[PDB]
Amino acid sequence: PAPAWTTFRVGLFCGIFIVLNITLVLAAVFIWPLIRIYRGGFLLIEFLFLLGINTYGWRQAGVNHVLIFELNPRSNLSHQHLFEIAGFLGILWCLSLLACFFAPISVIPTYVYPLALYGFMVFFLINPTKTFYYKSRFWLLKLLFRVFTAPFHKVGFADFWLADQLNSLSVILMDLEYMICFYSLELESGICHKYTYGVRAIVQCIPAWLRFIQCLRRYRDTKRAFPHLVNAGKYSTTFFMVTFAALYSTHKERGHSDTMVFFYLWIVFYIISSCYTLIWDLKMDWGLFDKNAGENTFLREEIVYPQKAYYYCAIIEDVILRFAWTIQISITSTTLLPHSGDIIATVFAPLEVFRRFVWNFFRLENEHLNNCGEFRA
Amino acid sequence: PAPAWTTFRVGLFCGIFIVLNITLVLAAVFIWPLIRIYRGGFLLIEFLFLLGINTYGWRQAGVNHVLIFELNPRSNLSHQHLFEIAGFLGILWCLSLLACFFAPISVIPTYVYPLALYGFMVFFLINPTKTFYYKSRFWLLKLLFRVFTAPFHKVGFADFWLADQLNSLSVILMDLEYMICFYSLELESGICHKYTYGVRAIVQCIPAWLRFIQCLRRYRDTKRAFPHLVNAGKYSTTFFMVTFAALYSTHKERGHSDTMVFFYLWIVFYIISSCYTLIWDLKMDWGLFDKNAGENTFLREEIVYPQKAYYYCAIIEDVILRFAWTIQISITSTTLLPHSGDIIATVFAPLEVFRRFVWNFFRLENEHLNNCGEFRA
Ligand SMILES: CCCCC/C=C\C/C=C\CCCCCCCC(=O)O[C@H](COC(=O)CCCCCCCCCCCCCCC)COP(=O)([O-])OCC[N+](C)(C)C
Ligand SMILES: CCCCC/C=C\C/C=C\CCCCCCCC(=O)O[C@H](COC(=O)CCCCCCCCCCCCCCC)COP(=O)([O-])OCC[N+](C)(C)C
Ligand SMILES: CC(C)CCC[C@@H](C)[C@H]1CC[C@H]2[C@@H]3CC=C4C[C@@H](O)CC[C@]4(C)[C@H]3CC[C@]12C
Ligand SMILES: CC(C)CCC[C@@H](C)[C@H]1CC[C@H]2[C@@H]3CC=C4C[C@@H](O)CC[C@]4(C)[C@H]3CC[C@]12C
Repeated sequence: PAPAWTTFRVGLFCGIFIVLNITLVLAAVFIWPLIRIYRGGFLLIEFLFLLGINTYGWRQAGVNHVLIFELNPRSNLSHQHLFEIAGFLGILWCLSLLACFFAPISVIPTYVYPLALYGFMVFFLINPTKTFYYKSRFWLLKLLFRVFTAPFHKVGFADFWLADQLNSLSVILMDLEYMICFYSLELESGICHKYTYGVRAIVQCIPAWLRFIQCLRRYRDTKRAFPHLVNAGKYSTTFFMVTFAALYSTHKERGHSDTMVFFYLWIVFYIISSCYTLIWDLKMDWGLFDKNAGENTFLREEIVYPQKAYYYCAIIEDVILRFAWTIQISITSTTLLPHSGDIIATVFAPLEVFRRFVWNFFRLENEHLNNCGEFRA
Repeated sequence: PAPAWTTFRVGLFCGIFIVLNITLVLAAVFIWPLIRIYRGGFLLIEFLFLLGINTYGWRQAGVNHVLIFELNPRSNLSHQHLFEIAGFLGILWCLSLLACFFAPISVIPTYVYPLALYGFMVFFLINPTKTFYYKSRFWLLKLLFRVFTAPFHKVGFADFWLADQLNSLSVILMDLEYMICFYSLELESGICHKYTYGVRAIVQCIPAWLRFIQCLRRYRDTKRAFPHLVNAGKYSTTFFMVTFAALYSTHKERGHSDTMVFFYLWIVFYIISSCYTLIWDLKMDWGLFDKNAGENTFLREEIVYPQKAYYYCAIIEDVILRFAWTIQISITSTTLLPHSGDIIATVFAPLEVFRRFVWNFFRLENEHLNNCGEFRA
């Protein structure tokens, strides 16, 4: 059981966060792209909350997520701790947004509030002192370093899972790159969003690149072509989508008679990527639609979770949100729809986070039931 | 141990209450005497919070408050439950005050909000359904009924303790009387606050009358003059103070050439009442300044609380706040200081509540250590 003080802190943070959200909504209804700046922080807070929910559900369902992630049996971060961290970060995020909205102090400008929020987040993650979740934070930092140096390090379940999360959090990297461009040029006024370039596509594909190189490393280590090269192609579909969209946009800016062929290539490879990722998540990562399953239709014969309706709704939402996520990657990597691109990305990113949350649920359950990832011996 | 959900609710209520207080302060810095209307609710919430703290401290110190109050051992109200109730009531109070400040709904008039808040509080206290700590609420209702009908019922420790709480919460009754007068006449400008009447003075003396009649009944039952008649005189001192203050102000309104005589008599009786109450609290209720104590100076021989500095600070604060409370009674019951009387009473009432909180601490401690109250055989 979590400490009573931990529960009190979680409740206090949740209440303050709720009232801060209400105040922000009231201020909204009653110089900087604040939406893009704060999208990353909001997505991180939502991901932390959904991670706490994932931990609670795994504990309730009996899934041995601790063993899969190779976490210390003696000390395990509770879902309440994740909720507390998410609530505190959300409170700080809301306070920064309110300060931007109202500008309480004339001497203090607006950019310093988001700058301090993100800087405090980074410092808290890498806080040298052993004060607030130091063990878990150091483990997460090691995992992040391993994931980024994917080819050099052997791929474990934790590395692959974190790389998948990054794939679901590419919006943060996109927003950071856009902010860098805005500072470099804007601060034509809208040159950054008016024109798309290759480095933007590279930043979009970075998570997929990490996953693809991890798959190549796993193929080299295990020498099994089917389990790993197919996943590598699944991740390469994303690169093909991104570069084809970028070419289509570039030739839209200046027609070379190849705009239409690039449009067709982008559409076909977008459909291919959506189908590939959806099928991999539905069959390989989840294990559903198993032949052995006779009691549960379209599911696997053993289902740890209580309701099959959970699995069915997960399938439907996974399909819809996979198509939505590929659409969002296309919109964010390249201009495409300029006027509504930012709005589409903002609406879609939380949906992608929720989809990855459900996917984490079901993938961890399947891995507990069967060694789908083959990480274990 | 309190339920985890109870702790989460306590934290959520505390956070919402804190943010609502911040919003109220910011609105204040940026027809109805709202101060008088809401002082009673604020004092009630503060008393509930301090009572929860008292219960926690009694549990920590080993004081058998359950046995002293003759409460059911199996079923008890944890300090966390009191904190939750206080937080919810404070949230409702803050929402009502904010609604009054902003008048969010044009159709709804201002007077509805405080009326709705107080009606909801009363209904919650007298809720017939078996919900929201129904057993404790019924016990409290029975205790209040017995306390008000003091002479007819034999005095127990709980009755005397609740009567003392009422003595420390006479400001609520004073505010209710002032509101009744305001509705009767105002709804001459400021007629009620400009002048004082005998009914106001009588209302000021209601808790003291209850305590005095309880002491008389205890004297009749026990037949011991010293333990009860001395306390009866202690409670008569406040009657004399209030009566002489009212008489002096009445003579000030209509000169009789004896106003100075009444002023001197009121001052003398105020000093008498302050000294009587302070001496009774320090020597009898707390049992300090005992000759038996060899290792403790100015304190009783046996102390359960970890620090004697607590006892010394309690002595000092009681000394100051008894005079402060007598001044508050004199100012509120009468028109002694019409210009600043309301502010003085508003500042002093929380101080009186805090004094009663410390007094509850030490009185329960002394009763557990020694049967000073003589309520046990
Ligand atoms: C694109 C931008 C960045 C995207 C987001 C990046 C990273 C976050 C993603 C995942 C975090 C890990 C979630 C848990 C997964 C394993 C299951 C589990 O629940 O295991 C947890 C692992 O706890 C964790 O790892 C910590 C959870 C996350 C805490 C968040 C820290 C603050 C971050 C601030 C923002 C940072 C970025 C700056 C702002 C831009 C069990 O904890 P333990 O203490 O037993 O850990 C093991 C420790 N031993 C082995 C020594 C005992
Ligand atoms: C102007 C007048 C304002 C209203 C009156 C003032 C104060 C009311 C609050 C508290 C006084 C009683 C404190 C007793 C302490 C004993 C030690 C202990 O803490 O032990 C607790 C006492 O619990 C209580 O009785 C409840 C304490 C109060 C809880 C809050 C209820 C709502 C109050 C709302 C007031 C609304 C007023 C509106 C304006 C008029 C043990 O709990 P149990 O569950 O064993 O209770 C006994 C139940 N058996 C016997 C069946 C086991
Ligand atoms: C609104 C629709 C489209 C979204 C898809 C349905 C959502 C609500 C479903 C998909 C998977 C479901 C989760 C699957 C497993 C668990 C673990 C269990 O111990 C508690 C419920 C919980 C946490 C479920 C909550 C509901 C859930 C998140
Ligand atoms: C006004 C100045 C000079 C003195 C103020 C002293 C106050 C703050 C002192 C007087 C009695 C003290 C309390 C006495 C007993 C306890 C119980 C213990 O388990 C926790 C601390 C607690 C609750 C103390 C907190 C501090 C306290 C309330």
